[PDB]
Amino acid sequence: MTEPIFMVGARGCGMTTVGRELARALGYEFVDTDIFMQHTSGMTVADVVAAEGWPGFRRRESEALQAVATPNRVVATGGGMVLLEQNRQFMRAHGTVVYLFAPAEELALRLQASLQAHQRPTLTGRPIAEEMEAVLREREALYQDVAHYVVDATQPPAAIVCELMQTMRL
Ligand SMILES: [Cl-]
Repeated sequence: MTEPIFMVGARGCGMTTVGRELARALGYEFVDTDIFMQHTSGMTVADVVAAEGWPGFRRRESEALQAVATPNRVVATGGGMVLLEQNRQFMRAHGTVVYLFAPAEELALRLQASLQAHQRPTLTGRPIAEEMEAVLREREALYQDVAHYVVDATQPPAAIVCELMQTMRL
């Protein structure tokens, strides 16, 4: 029982807290592809895309996934890791995938909270909201497609780990 465990979902849904705790209960080491990328490709998307394009950003992400995926590890992934099929296929072939689920409506509400004081209706408000929800829902369908297991990540982290330990049988 030694395969890495991949955590997928949006960031801000307790991947770090759940990941570390889970690692602690199994004697595994916790790692995070986004930190790996900051360390090896720098702190900005802008520098990588300017130098190597979106395809070179995706390549560095895919290499980070493959580099940290060794036995006895719980791997947190970037919110966009599931966007390319090759990453989804890699994850399923090399270990167990847990989706920390948060409804696309809640993610939209989190974006609003961080960016706008409230929400008075405006002519352009719903259309733009609608576009952002469509993109959130397309990504959600890919989180679901790659997952072996899905846990409600709108629960506190301790309740998630316990359900995963039951769900995955530990
Ligand atoms: Cl994200």
